[PDB]
Amino acid sequence: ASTSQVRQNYHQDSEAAINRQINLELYASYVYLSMSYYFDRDDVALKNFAKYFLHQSHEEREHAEKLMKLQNQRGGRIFLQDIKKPDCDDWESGLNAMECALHLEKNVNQSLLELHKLATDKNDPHLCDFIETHYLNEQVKAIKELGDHVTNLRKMGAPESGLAEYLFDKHTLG
Amino acid sequence: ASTSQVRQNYHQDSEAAINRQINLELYASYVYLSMSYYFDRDDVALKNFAKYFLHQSHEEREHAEKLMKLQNQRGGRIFLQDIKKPDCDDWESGLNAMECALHLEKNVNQSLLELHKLATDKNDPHLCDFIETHYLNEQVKAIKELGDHVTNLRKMGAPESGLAEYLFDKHTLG
Amino acid sequence: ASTSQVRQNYHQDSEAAINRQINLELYASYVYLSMSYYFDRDDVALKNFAKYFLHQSHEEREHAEKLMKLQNQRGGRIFLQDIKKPDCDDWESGLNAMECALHLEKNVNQSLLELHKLATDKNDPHLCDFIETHYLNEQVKAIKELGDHVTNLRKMGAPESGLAEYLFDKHTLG
Amino acid sequence: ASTSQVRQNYHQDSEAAINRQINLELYASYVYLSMSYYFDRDDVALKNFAKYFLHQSHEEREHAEKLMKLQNQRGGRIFLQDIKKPDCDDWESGLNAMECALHLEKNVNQSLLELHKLATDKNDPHLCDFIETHYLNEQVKAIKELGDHVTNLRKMGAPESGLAEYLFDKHTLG
Amino acid sequence: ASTSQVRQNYHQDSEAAINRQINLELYASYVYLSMSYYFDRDDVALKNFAKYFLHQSHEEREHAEKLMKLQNQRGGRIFLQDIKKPDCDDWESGLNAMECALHLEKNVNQSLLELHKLATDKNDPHLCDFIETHYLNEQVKAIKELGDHVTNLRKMGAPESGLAEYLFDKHTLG
Amino acid sequence: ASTSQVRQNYHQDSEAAINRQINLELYASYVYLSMSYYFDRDDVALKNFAKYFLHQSHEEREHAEKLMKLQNQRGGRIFLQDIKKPDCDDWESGLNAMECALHLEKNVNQSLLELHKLATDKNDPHLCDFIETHYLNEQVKAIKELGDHVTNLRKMGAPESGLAEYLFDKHTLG
Ligand SMILES: [Cl-]
Ligand SMILES: [Cl-]
Ligand SMILES: [Cl-]
Ligand SMILES: [Cl-]
Ligand SMILES: [Cl-]
Ligand SMILES: [Cl-]
Ligand SMILES: [Cl-]
Ligand SMILES: [Cl-]
Ligand SMILES: [Cl-]
Ligand SMILES: [Cl-]
Ligand SMILES: [Cl-]
Ligand SMILES: [Cl-]
Ligand SMILES: [Cl-]
Ligand SMILES: [Cl-]
Ligand SMILES: [Cl-]
Ligand SMILES: [Cl-]
Ligand SMILES: [Cl-]
Ligand SMILES: [Cl-]
Ligand SMILES: [Cl-]
Ligand SMILES: [Cl-]
Ligand SMILES: [Cl-]
Ligand SMILES: [Cl-]
Ligand SMILES: [Cl-]
Ligand SMILES: [Cl-]
Ligand SMILES: [Cl-]
Ligand SMILES: [Cl-]
Ligand SMILES: [Cl-]
Ligand SMILES: [Cl-]
Ligand SMILES: [Cl-]
Ligand SMILES: [Cl-]
Ligand SMILES: [Cl-]
Ligand SMILES: [Cl-]
Ligand SMILES: [Cl-]
Ligand SMILES: [Cl-]
Ligand SMILES: [Cl-]
Ligand SMILES: [Cl-]
Ligand SMILES: [Cl-]
Ligand SMILES: [Cl-]
Ligand SMILES: [Cl-]
Ligand SMILES: [Cl-]
Ligand SMILES: [Cl-]
Ligand SMILES: [Cl-]
Ligand SMILES: [Cl-]
Ligand SMILES: [Cl-]
Ligand SMILES: [Cl-]
Ligand SMILES: [Cl-]
Ligand SMILES: [Cl-]
Ligand SMILES: [Cl-]
Ligand SMILES: [Cl-]
Ligand SMILES: [Cl-]
Ligand SMILES: [Fe+3]
Ligand SMILES: [Fe+3]
Ligand SMILES: [Fe+3]
Ligand SMILES: [Fe+3]
Ligand SMILES: [Fe+3]
Ligand SMILES: [Fe+3]
Ligand SMILES: [Mg+2]
Ligand SMILES: [Mg+2]
Ligand SMILES: [Mg+2]
Ligand SMILES: [Mg+2]
Ligand SMILES: [Mg+2]
Ligand SMILES: [Mg+2]
Ligand SMILES: [Mg+2]
Ligand SMILES: [Mg+2]
Ligand SMILES: [Mg+2]
Ligand SMILES: [Mg+2]
Ligand SMILES: [Mg+2]
Ligand SMILES: [Mg+2]
Ligand SMILES: [Mg+2]
Ligand SMILES: [Mg+2]
Ligand SMILES: [Mg+2]
Ligand SMILES: [Mg+2]
Ligand SMILES: [Mg+2]
Ligand SMILES: [Mg+2]
Ligand SMILES: [Mg+2]
Ligand SMILES: [Mg+2]
Ligand SMILES: [Mg+2]
Ligand SMILES: [Mg+2]
Ligand SMILES: [Mg+2]
Ligand SMILES: [Mg+2]
Ligand SMILES: [Mg+2]
Ligand SMILES: [Mg+2]
Ligand SMILES: [Mg+2]
Ligand SMILES: [Mg+2]
Ligand SMILES: [Mg+2]
Ligand SMILES: [Mg+2]
Ligand SMILES: [Mg+2]
Ligand SMILES: [Mg+2]
Ligand SMILES: [Mg+2]
Ligand SMILES: [Mg+2]
Ligand SMILES: [Mg+2]
Ligand SMILES: [Mg+2]
Ligand SMILES: [Mg+2]
Ligand SMILES: [Mg+2]
Ligand SMILES: [Mg+2]
Ligand SMILES: [Mg+2]
Ligand SMILES: [Mg+2]
Ligand SMILES: [Mg+2]
Ligand SMILES: [Mg+2]
Ligand SMILES: [Mg+2]
Ligand SMILES: [Mg+2]
Ligand SMILES: [Mg+2]
Ligand SMILES: [Mg+2]
Ligand SMILES: [Mg+2]
Ligand SMILES: [Mg+2]
Ligand SMILES: [Mg+2]
Ligand SMILES: [Mg+2]
Ligand SMILES: [Mg+2]
Repeated sequence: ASTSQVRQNYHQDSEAAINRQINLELYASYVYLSMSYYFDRDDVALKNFAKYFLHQSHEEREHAEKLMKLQNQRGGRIFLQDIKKPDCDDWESGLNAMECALHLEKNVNQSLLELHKLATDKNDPHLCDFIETHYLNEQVKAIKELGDHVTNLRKMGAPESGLAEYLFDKHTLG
Repeated sequence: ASTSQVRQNYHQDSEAAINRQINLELYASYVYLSMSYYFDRDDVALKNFAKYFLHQSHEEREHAEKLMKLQNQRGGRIFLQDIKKPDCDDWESGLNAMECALHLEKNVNQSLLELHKLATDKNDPHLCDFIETHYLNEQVKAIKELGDHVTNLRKMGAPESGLAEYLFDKHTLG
Repeated sequence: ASTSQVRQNYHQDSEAAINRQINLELYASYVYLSMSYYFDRDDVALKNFAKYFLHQSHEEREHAEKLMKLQNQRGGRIFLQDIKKPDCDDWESGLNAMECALHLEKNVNQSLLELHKLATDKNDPHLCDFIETHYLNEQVKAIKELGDHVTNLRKMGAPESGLAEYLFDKHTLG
Repeated sequence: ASTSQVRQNYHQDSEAAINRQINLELYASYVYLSMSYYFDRDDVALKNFAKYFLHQSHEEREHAEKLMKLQNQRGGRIFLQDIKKPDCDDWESGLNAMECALHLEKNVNQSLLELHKLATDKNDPHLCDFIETHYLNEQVKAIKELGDHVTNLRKMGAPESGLAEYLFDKHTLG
Repeated sequence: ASTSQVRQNYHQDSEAAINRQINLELYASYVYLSMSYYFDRDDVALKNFAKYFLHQSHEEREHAEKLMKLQNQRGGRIFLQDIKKPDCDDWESGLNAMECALHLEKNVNQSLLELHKLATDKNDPHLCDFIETHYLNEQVKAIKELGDHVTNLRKMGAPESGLAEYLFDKHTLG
Repeated sequence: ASTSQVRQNYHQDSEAAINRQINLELYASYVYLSMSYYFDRDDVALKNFAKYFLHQSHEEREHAEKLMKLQNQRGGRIFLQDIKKPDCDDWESGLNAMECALHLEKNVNQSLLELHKLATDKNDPHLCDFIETHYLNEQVKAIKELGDHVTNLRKMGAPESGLAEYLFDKHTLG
């Protein structure tokens, strides 16, 4: 029950919001793992889509680990929950997967912006700086990259053009 | 519905048993992630326990990825489920965590032995060879290592001796 | 007539089944040699299809040589038969050749699975291990690769699109 | 039916004679493969005889591939036939195998000389030059080498002397 | 009395069969040590026979050590017995020693095949894989090598020809 | 029956005493092999004790081989006997194993001193020099090292202190 010897200026609500964000990052890791192996199917067979999303999956696990480290640095206590299976429809196509990833990374961003508003409301400048330094620009860059990919696939003629997704796989993802 | 162009000698029951094993490997990854950050707490502070279990966590993710690759190689279809939160009590001590890891790795082994018995019953020698080559000896070595660690911690006087867990952290895990 | 000084636990039926497999591997070598030089024709002119199938042809010769080595290791006697000319229709297109190779590599796999069932029935664990180690996963990987190639050529618009086969030749086979 | 865009000065009879030579080179490859694994038997056990004939086997496959390349260069169409199993008696001894190889390489030479006489009769100087450059001196050197080997084995006391074949294996073939 | 914390799917009969195999491997080590120093006698004086059998002796000790490691990995308990002195007649000649080694390595193989049949009967796929991976192909290669050596010594004129054994010592064993 | 051409000043009693010493060195090798794998058990788990005694085991085999070489150098005839299984009680602890090794190495020394007294009585200065050069100081150093190890384990609180044996394993044996 009694207080961590390190804890200072770290609100219980911030502690709980960090636990929720840990779960969301692990969920995002799981979504990208599912998307990766869709592209490894013999009836999809886009190997650079598969490698792109597997790298994105490993990056989300790193994002979760850094928040776990933060929770202990500040003297909070990690509380884990089930990692839900990916909730998105049939992956369908390279374009549809990229659109689902864009939606995922905007939802993660909205969670981080809510977390920053809480840390601001609780006058926790260390936590605000942590979120800004390690998360907010990463999300802005991830969202911009996924928007660019969606735009190129649309302009090339995906998802009806299997030639489009094949050539995008080689020239952008390769 | 209709059959993968690659599928040959791969029973629906084997396909489903591989999906169950994927989930178990992801669960084991999650248990070791939880155990790792327990040792990173300021009131536990055993950094080489933390690094040992984080490495074990990354190895279980690799184990899951290789089964996902196998499912697609054989023309089965990956089906994911929720990854349950770790089910073990309060982690308590270095000795208790090592005993929980031993129990986890014996349960994983029992699942793999059931999977091998199914593959044998369905006359699937490729799947039997896959399990033998990539999983069964890894489990035997993991179980032996964890037994050795439990034995040393017990002999040194854990968990009552905090000096025991400290010196094990430096000399065996360091 | 009298028995090889090395022979032990090696059934006459296994000896004969190995001779049949030697012939099948040499036949597969011959099919891929024919397919390779089809793509070297001035009215087909896909040089990386030609190199891919010539490499596959040399690999099948290696597969045959290793079974010849096994026959002598176990004290059986090699018996050769005619290598039949390739039995497949006009090669027609890059897609049709890839579909014929997929069919060839699944027929070779079925022969190896029958050979493994015989070795299992005759309690020959050395022969079972030989087939598992050197043949079964090679076939699974070959079949998965050819399925992936067929899928990409179909999605790109082959065989009606000569642009599809040209670009596949450069980006996947090159 | 209609004519290759590359074809010039290439008679239908030359085209057919090249297809026959392709088959003969593949047959020679097969004879030397059989001879090689005879020397790998546990009751023959002459490892450098085995390696010598396996190298000769790979060289005949190269000889066949170069004629396949020539057929396409000139705008003819490859037509394959069954590769007959080796027609020679029991291999018996190192000396007998070397005498069978000498007979094989003289029969191949006679085929090439007939092919050159046809190319001369059809005023095809490119084909005459191809045969001279890549085949005729290779055959003369192969025949001379095999004659030398037969002579040494005879002088040493083969095939009655197993010591002769053993020492030839180490000093000439090693 | 009570059970090893590591033991899983490891039958008491398999445990005892592994102890018997340990003894057999140490016995084989001892036979080859005796054979080695026979060839080091001043009235035999074949130094490369001596080095060949001493290497074979050290390899059998490694074979025994790996089974001791396996027994502990699986949570069985090593039980040692006397290592009997070599049971073979006067070593007599290089040919006779090679024939005794062939007989030794076929008896070791038969023991391993019985051990594999037991592990199969007890549904122990880890133990089956261990025997296949580390022992069965090693025995097949050892038996084939010794058959080849016996064949060459016989063909050269051993054991009546001391020149045969001398030249085999230099060219095959050197 | 008749005399080795090399034999000079080598008494039949010395020849027999060397055969007895060969057996004792092989016995010592076997004792240390048993002790090594005791420390590899999952319920003992002292890896540097295991490596120390395995090295000691390989050194005793070298000691036996050098005496076998000596027997042939002097024109005696090696006569082997069964290698008895280790005769020591349950190994129990690191301290008890070290005390058993001290007792083993003093018994080996006493045998060598008896062998030297015989060689002195038979006026065999070559054999006296061989024993002095290759055995007597090795035994003195081995006995002193084992006494030092026993002393440290006793002073640290073994065998009741499992922490003592653990820390000795890392700092002296590591
Ligand atoms: Cl606070
Ligand atoms: Cl608070
Ligand atoms: Cl939960
Ligand atoms: Cl829900
Ligand atoms: Cl603030
Ligand atoms: Cl950034
Ligand atoms: Cl930026
Ligand atoms: Cl950007
Ligand atoms: Cl199927
Ligand atoms: Cl099914
Ligand atoms: Cl679910
Ligand atoms: Cl539940
Ligand atoms: Cl099976
Ligand atoms: Cl392994
Ligand atoms: Cl291992
Ligand atoms: Cl281990
Ligand atoms: Cl048999
Ligand atoms: Cl039979
Ligand atoms: Cl035939
Ligand atoms: Cl037919
Ligand atoms: Cl079997
Ligand atoms: Cl493989
Ligand atoms: Cl693989
Ligand atoms: Cl693959
Ligand atoms: Cl023309
Ligand atoms: Cl014409
Ligand atoms: Cl035909
Ligand atoms: Cl015919
Ligand atoms: Cl002309
Ligand atoms: Cl030339
Ligand atoms: Cl020349
Ligand atoms: Cl010449
Ligand atoms: Cl058990
Ligand atoms: Cl039992
Ligand atoms: Cl006994
Ligand atoms: Cl007895
Ligand atoms: Cl089994
Ligand atoms: Cl092997
Ligand atoms: Cl092999
Ligand atoms: Cl071999
Ligand atoms: Cl010579
Ligand atoms: Cl004397
Ligand atoms: Cl005397
Ligand atoms: Cl005895
Ligand atoms: Cl007794
Ligand atoms: Cl003296
Ligand atoms: Cl010394
Ligand atoms: Cl000294
Ligand atoms: Cl000293
Ligand atoms: Cl210390
Ligand atoms: Fe993230
Ligand atoms: Fe795992
Ligand atoms: Fe093949
Ligand atoms: Fe040729
Ligand atoms: Fe062995
Ligand atoms: Fe010694
Ligand atoms: Mg959430
Ligand atoms: Mg990302
Ligand atoms: Mg709290
Ligand atoms: Mg749900
Ligand atoms: Mg979506
Ligand atoms: Mg800032
Ligand atoms: Mg920044
Ligand atoms: Mg960062
Ligand atoms: Mg930045
Ligand atoms: Mg489950
Ligand atoms: Mg592990
Ligand atoms: Mg299905
Ligand atoms: Mg729950
Ligand atoms: Mg637990
Ligand atoms: Mg098996
Ligand atoms: Mg295997
Ligand atoms: Mg293995
Ligand atoms: Mg592995
Ligand atoms: Mg292994
Ligand atoms: Mg057939
Ligand atoms: Mg292939
Ligand atoms: Mg037969
Ligand atoms: Mg026909
Ligand atoms: Mg076809
Ligand atoms: Mg394998
Ligand atoms: Mg291979
Ligand atoms: Mg493999
Ligand atoms: Mg012909
Ligand atoms: Mg040649
Ligand atoms: Mg025509
Ligand atoms: Mg015929
Ligand atoms: Mg002939
Ligand atoms: Mg020239
Ligand atoms: Mg040339
Ligand atoms: Mg020339
Ligand atoms: Mg026995
Ligand atoms: Mg050996
Ligand atoms: Mg017991
Ligand atoms: Mg006896
Ligand atoms: Mg014998
Ligand atoms: Mg192997
Ligand atoms: Mg090995
Ligand atoms: Mg092997
Ligand atoms: Mg004695
Ligand atoms: Mg020593
Ligand atoms: Mg005597
Ligand atoms: Mg006794
Ligand atoms: Mg004792
Ligand atoms: Mg003196
Ligand atoms: Mg000295
Ligand atoms: Mg020395
Ligand atoms: Mg000295």
